[PDB]
Amino acid sequence: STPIQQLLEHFLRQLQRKDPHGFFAFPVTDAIAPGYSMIIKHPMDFGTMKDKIVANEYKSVTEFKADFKLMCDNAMTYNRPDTVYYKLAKKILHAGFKMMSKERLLALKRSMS
Amino acid sequence: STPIQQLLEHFLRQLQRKDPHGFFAFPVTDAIAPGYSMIIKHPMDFGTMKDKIVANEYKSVTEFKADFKLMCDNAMTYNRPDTVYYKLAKKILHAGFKMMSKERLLALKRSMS
Ligand SMILES: Cc1cc(=O)n(C)c2cc(N3C(=O)CC[C@H](NS(=O)(=O)CC(C)C)[C@H]3c3ccc(Cl)cc3)ccc12
Ligand SMILES: Cc1cc(=O)n(C)c2cc(N3C(=O)CC[C@H](NS(=O)(=O)CC(C)C)[C@H]3c3ccc(Cl)cc3)ccc12
Repeated sequence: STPIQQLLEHFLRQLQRKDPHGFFAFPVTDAIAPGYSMIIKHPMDFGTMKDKIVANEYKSVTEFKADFKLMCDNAMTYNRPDTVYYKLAKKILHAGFKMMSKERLLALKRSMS
Repeated sequence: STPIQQLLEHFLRQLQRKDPHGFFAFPVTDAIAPGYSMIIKHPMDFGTMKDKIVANEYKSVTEFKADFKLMCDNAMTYNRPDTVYYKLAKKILHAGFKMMSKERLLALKRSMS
Protein backbone atom coordinates (compact mmCIF):
# COMPACT_ATOMS: atom_id res chain seq x y z
CA SER A 1 0.00 0.00 0.00
CA THR A 2 0.70 3.74 -0.47
CA PRO A 3 -0.06 7.00 1.45
CA ILE A 4 -2.89 8.25 -0.89
CA GLN A 5 -4.47 4.79 -0.62
CA GLN A 6 -4.33 4.87 3.20
CA LEU A 7 -5.89 8.31 3.42
CA LEU A 8 -8.69 7.29 1.07
CA GLU A 9 -9.19 4.07 3.10
CA HIS A 10 -9.46 6.30 6.15
CA PHE A 11 -12.07 8.58 4.55
CA LEU A 12 -13.95 5.45 3.38
CA ARG A 13 -13.89 3.89 6.82
CA GLN A 14 -15.22 7.12 8.35
CA LEU A 15 -18.11 7.27 5.84
CA GLN A 16 -18.94 3.56 6.13
CA ARG A 17 -19.16 3.94 9.95
CA LYS A 18 -22.22 6.15 9.27
CA ASP A 19 -23.91 3.16 7.46
CA PRO A 20 -23.90 0.44 10.16
CA HIS A 21 -26.70 -1.49 8.42
CA GLY A 22 -24.54 -1.72 5.36
CA PHE A 23 -27.19 -0.22 3.00
CA PHE A 24 -24.40 0.97 0.71
CA ALA A 25 -21.87 -1.84 1.36
CA PHE A 26 -22.32 -3.71 -1.92
CA PRO A 27 -24.09 -3.22 -5.32
CA VAL A 28 -27.88 -2.96 -5.39
CA THR A 29 -29.46 -5.60 -7.59
CA ASP A 30 -32.79 -5.77 -9.35
CA ALA A 31 -33.66 -8.73 -7.14
CA ILE A 32 -33.72 -6.46 -4.10
CA ALA A 33 -34.72 -3.21 -5.88
CA PRO A 34 -36.98 -3.89 -8.84
CA GLY A 35 -36.21 -1.62 -11.78
CA TYR A 36 -32.81 -0.55 -10.38
CA SER A 37 -30.93 -1.30 -13.62
CA MET A 38 -33.52 0.72 -15.56
CA ILE A 39 -33.06 3.81 -13.47
CA ILE A 40 -29.40 3.63 -12.36
CA LYS A 41 -26.84 3.38 -15.15
CA HIS A 42 -23.80 4.39 -13.11
CA PRO A 43 -23.94 2.14 -10.01
CA MET A 44 -21.60 2.69 -7.09
CA ASP A 45 -21.17 1.29 -3.58
CA PHE A 46 -18.59 1.25 -0.78
CA GLY A 47 -17.18 -2.21 -1.70
CA THR A 48 -16.50 -1.09 -5.25
CA MET A 49 -14.87 2.07 -3.91
CA LYS A 50 -12.66 -0.09 -1.63
CA ASP A 51 -11.62 -2.23 -4.66
CA LYS A 52 -10.84 0.99 -6.57
CA ILE A 53 -8.66 2.30 -3.76
CA VAL A 54 -6.82 -1.07 -3.55
CA ALA A 55 -6.13 -0.97 -7.34
CA ASN A 56 -4.98 2.68 -6.94
CA GLU A 57 -7.59 3.93 -9.43
CA TYR A 58 -8.19 7.16 -7.58
CA LYS A 59 -5.50 9.72 -8.50
CA SER A 60 -6.94 12.41 -6.22
CA VAL A 61 -9.41 12.97 -3.39
CA THR A 62 -11.61 14.77 -6.00
CA GLU A 63 -11.83 11.49 -7.96
CA PHE A 64 -12.76 9.59 -4.76
CA LYS A 65 -15.32 12.20 -3.77
CA ALA A 66 -16.98 11.95 -7.16
CA ASP A 67 -17.64 8.22 -6.70
CA PHE A 68 -18.89 8.87 -3.20
CA LYS A 69 -21.30 11.56 -4.46
CA LEU A 70 -22.37 9.19 -7.24
CA MET A 71 -23.30 6.49 -4.73
CA CYS A 72 -25.34 8.99 -2.70
CA ASP A 73 -26.95 10.45 -5.84
CA ASN A 74 -28.01 7.00 -7.03
CA ALA A 75 -29.66 6.23 -3.71
CA MET A 76 -31.51 9.55 -3.77
CA THR A 77 -32.47 9.03 -7.45
CA TYR A 78 -33.93 5.48 -7.19
CA ASN A 79 -35.49 5.83 -3.75
CA ARG A 80 -38.09 8.38 -2.67
CA PRO A 81 -37.36 10.90 0.14
CA ASP A 82 -39.53 9.02 2.66
CA THR A 83 -37.24 5.93 2.66
CA VAL A 84 -34.39 5.04 5.00
CA TYR A 85 -32.10 4.87 1.97
CA TYR A 86 -32.68 8.43 0.76
CA LYS A 87 -32.45 9.87 4.24
CA LEU A 88 -29.14 8.19 5.04
CA ALA A 89 -27.64 8.98 1.64
CA LYS A 90 -28.43 12.69 2.17
CA LYS A 91 -26.86 12.63 5.64
CA ILE A 92 -23.67 10.85 4.58
CA LEU A 93 -23.39 13.09 1.53
CA HIS A 94 -23.26 16.10 3.85
CA ALA A 95 -20.71 14.32 6.17
CA GLY A 96 -18.42 13.46 3.27
CA PHE A 97 -18.45 16.99 1.81
CA LYS A 98 -17.51 18.34 5.28
CA MET A 99 -14.80 15.67 5.89
CA MET A 100 -13.18 16.21 2.46
CA SER A 101 -13.72 19.97 1.97
CA LYS A 102 -10.94 22.34 0.76
CA GLU A 103 -10.50 23.63 4.33
CA ARG A 104 -9.99 20.14 5.76
CA LEU A 105 -7.65 19.06 2.97
CA LEU A 106 -5.60 22.21 3.63
CA ALA A 107 -5.05 21.35 7.33
CA LEU A 108 -3.96 17.85 6.36
CA LYS A 109 -1.57 19.42 3.80
CA ARG A 110 0.01 21.47 6.64
CA SER A 111 0.79 18.31 8.56
CA MET A 112 2.61 17.00 5.48
CA SER A 113 4.64 20.24 5.18
CA SER B 1 -8.30 8.46 14.46
CA THR B 2 -7.35 11.49 12.32
CA PRO B 3 -5.96 11.64 8.79
CA ILE B 4 -2.47 12.55 10.02
CA GLN B 5 -2.53 9.72 12.57
CA GLN B 6 -3.56 7.31 9.86
CA LEU B 7 -0.74 8.50 7.55
CA LEU B 8 1.79 8.12 10.32
CA GLU B 9 0.48 4.66 11.28
CA HIS B 10 1.00 3.68 7.63
CA PHE B 11 4.62 4.80 7.61
CA LEU B 12 5.24 3.12 10.98
CA ARG B 13 3.66 -0.17 9.82
CA GLN B 14 5.72 -0.20 6.61
CA LEU B 15 8.96 0.37 8.62
CA GLN B 16 8.14 -2.30 11.24
CA ARG B 17 7.51 -4.80 8.46
CA LYS B 18 11.21 -4.56 7.81
CA ASP B 19 11.94 -5.55 11.48
CA PRO B 20 10.22 -8.94 11.94
CA HIS B 21 12.28 -9.83 15.03
CA GLY B 22 11.29 -6.57 16.71
CA PHE B 23 14.87 -5.44 17.30
CA PHE B 24 13.52 -1.88 17.39
CA ALA B 25 10.10 -2.65 18.87
CA PHE B 26 10.77 -1.57 22.45
CA PRO B 27 13.29 0.52 24.38
CA VAL B 28 16.80 -0.86 24.80
CA THR B 29 17.78 -1.33 28.47
CA ASP B 30 21.30 -1.28 29.84
CA ALA B 31 20.87 -4.97 30.94
CA ILE B 32 20.56 -6.06 27.33
CA ALA B 33 22.97 -3.45 25.93
CA PRO B 34 25.68 -2.66 28.49
CA GLY B 35 26.39 1.04 28.83
CA TYR B 36 23.64 2.00 26.40
CA SER B 37 22.43 5.00 28.48
CA MET B 38 26.03 6.32 28.63
CA ILE B 39 26.19 6.57 24.84
CA ILE B 40 22.57 7.27 23.93
CA LYS B 41 20.98 10.22 25.57
CA HIS B 42 17.69 10.30 23.60
CA PRO B 43 16.42 6.74 23.17
CA MET B 44 13.70 5.95 20.69
CA ASP B 45 11.95 2.84 19.41
CA PHE B 46 8.90 1.89 17.31
CA GLY B 47 6.75 1.23 20.45
CA THR B 48 7.30 4.77 21.65
CA MET B 49 6.59 6.12 18.15
CA LYS B 50 3.27 4.24 18.09
CA ASP B 51 2.38 5.67 21.52
CA LYS B 52 3.21 9.17 20.30
CA ILE B 53 0.94 8.73 17.29
CA VAL B 54 -1.89 7.52 19.55
CA ALA B 55 -1.32 10.42 21.93
CA ASN B 56 -1.34 12.83 18.96
CA GLU B 57 2.15 14.09 19.72
CA TYR B 58 3.29 14.51 16.12
CA LYS B 59 2.54 17.86 14.56
CA SER B 60 3.84 16.72 11.18
CA VAL B 61 5.43 14.01 9.10
CA THR B 62 8.72 15.97 9.69
CA GLU B 63 8.44 15.34 13.42
CA PHE B 64 7.70 11.61 12.99
CA LYS B 65 10.53 11.31 10.49
CA ALA B 66 12.87 12.93 13.05
CA ASP B 67 12.02 10.24 15.67
CA PHE B 68 12.56 7.47 13.10
CA LYS B 69 15.90 9.04 12.19
CA LEU B 70 16.84 9.30 15.88
CA MET B 71 16.03 5.62 16.37
CA CYS B 72 18.29 4.59 13.45
CA ASP B 73 21.07 7.00 14.50
CA ASN B 74 21.07 5.58 18.05
CA ALA B 75 21.44 2.04 16.67
CA MET B 76 24.19 3.05 14.32
CA THR B 77 26.06 4.99 17.01
CA TYR B 78 25.92 2.38 19.75
CA ASN B 79 26.32 -0.79 17.76
CA ARG B 80 29.38 -1.74 15.79
CA PRO B 81 28.98 -1.79 12.03
CA ASP B 82 29.36 -5.62 11.78
CA THR B 83 26.29 -6.18 13.91
CA VAL B 84 22.78 -7.09 12.93
CA TYR B 85 21.48 -4.02 14.74
CA TYR B 86 23.64 -1.54 12.80
CA LYS B 87 23.00 -3.22 9.49
CA LEU B 88 19.23 -3.37 9.93
CA ALA B 89 19.04 0.27 11.19
CA LYS B 90 20.90 1.38 8.02
CA LYS B 91 18.55 -0.64 5.77
CA ILE B 92 15.51 0.74 7.55
CA LEU B 93 16.81 4.31 7.51
CA HIS B 94 17.24 4.26 3.77
CA ALA B 95 13.83 2.76 3.25
CA GLY B 96 12.28 5.44 5.47
CA PHE B 97 14.10 8.25 3.73
CA LYS B 98 12.71 6.99 0.41
CA MET B 99 9.16 6.67 1.78
CA MET B 100 9.05 10.06 3.53
CA SER B 101 11.04 12.20 1.09
CA LYS B 102 9.96 15.75 0.37
CA GLU B 103 9.31 14.65 -3.20
CA ARG B 104 6.91 11.89 -2.04
CA LEU B 105 5.15 14.29 0.28
CA LEU B 106 4.74 17.00 -2.47
CA ALA B 107 3.18 14.32 -4.67
CA LEU B 108 0.84 13.23 -1.89
CA LYS B 109 -0.21 16.84 -1.30
CA ARG B 110 -0.95 17.26 -5.01
CA SER B 111 -3.29 14.28 -4.80
CA MET B 112 -5.17 15.98 -1.89
CA SER B 113 -7.04 18.27 -4.24
C1 LIG C 1 -34.36 -1.28 -2.33
C2 LIG C 1 -33.02 -0.76 -2.01
C3 LIG C 1 -32.56 0.39 -2.64
C4 LIG C 1 -31.26 0.84 -2.30
O1 LIG C 1 -30.83 1.85 -2.86
N1 LIG C 1 -30.52 0.19 -1.36
C5 LIG C 1 -29.17 0.76 -1.03
C6 LIG C 1 -30.96 -0.91 -0.70
C7 LIG C 1 -30.22 -1.61 0.26
C8 LIG C 1 -30.62 -2.75 0.95
N2 LIG C 1 -29.90 -3.34 1.92
C9 LIG C 1 -30.38 -3.25 3.21
O2 LIG C 1 -31.52 -2.78 3.39
C10 LIG C 1 -29.71 -3.85 4.33
C11 LIG C 1 -28.20 -4.01 4.11
C12 LIG C 1 -27.95 -4.67 2.72
N3 LIG C 1 -26.49 -4.81 2.48
S1 LIG C 1 -25.77 -6.23 2.61
O3 LIG C 1 -26.68 -7.35 2.12
O4 LIG C 1 -24.50 -6.07 1.79
C13 LIG C 1 -25.49 -6.73 4.30
C14 LIG C 1 -24.55 -5.79 4.96
C15 LIG C 1 -24.62 -6.13 6.47
C16 LIG C 1 -23.09 -5.89 4.43
C17 LIG C 1 -28.57 -3.88 1.62
C18 LIG C 1 -28.58 -4.66 0.39
C19 LIG C 1 -27.82 -4.25 -0.71
C20 LIG C 1 -27.79 -5.04 -1.87
C21 LIG C 1 -28.60 -6.16 -1.91
CL1 LIG C 1 -28.64 -7.18 -3.32
C22 LIG C 1 -29.35 -6.58 -0.81
C23 LIG C 1 -29.40 -5.79 0.33
C24 LIG C 1 -31.88 -3.23 0.61
C25 LIG C 1 -32.62 -2.56 -0.33
C26 LIG C 1 -32.23 -1.41 -1.04
C1 LIG D 1 22.40 -5.08 22.25
C2 LIG D 1 21.35 -4.46 21.52
C3 LIG D 1 21.44 -3.21 20.96
C4 LIG D 1 20.42 -2.62 20.20
O1 LIG D 1 20.52 -1.51 19.68
N1 LIG D 1 19.25 -3.33 20.00
C5 LIG D 1 18.16 -2.64 19.21
C6 LIG D 1 19.10 -4.54 20.58
C7 LIG D 1 17.92 -5.32 20.39
C8 LIG D 1 17.81 -6.59 20.92
N2 LIG D 1 16.63 -7.33 20.72
C9 LIG D 1 16.74 -8.50 20.07
O2 LIG D 1 17.87 -8.91 19.74
C10 LIG D 1 15.63 -9.33 19.74
C11 LIG D 1 14.33 -8.54 19.72
C12 LIG D 1 14.15 -7.75 21.00
N3 LIG D 1 12.92 -6.99 21.00
S1 LIG D 1 11.70 -7.63 21.86
O3 LIG D 1 12.10 -7.96 23.31
O4 LIG D 1 10.76 -6.50 22.05
C13 LIG D 1 11.15 -9.16 21.11
C14 LIG D 1 9.90 -8.79 20.26
C15 LIG D 1 9.49 -9.98 19.30
C16 LIG D 1 8.71 -8.37 21.13
C17 LIG D 1 15.32 -6.69 21.13
C18 LIG D 1 15.27 -6.15 22.44
C19 LIG D 1 14.80 -4.83 22.61
C20 LIG D 1 14.66 -4.33 23.91
C21 LIG D 1 15.07 -5.16 24.98
CL1 LIG D 1 14.98 -4.56 26.60
C22 LIG D 1 15.57 -6.46 24.82
C23 LIG D 1 15.64 -6.96 23.52
C24 LIG D 1 18.83 -7.14 21.69
C25 LIG D 1 20.00 -6.41 21.87
C26 LIG D 1 20.13 -5.15 21.33
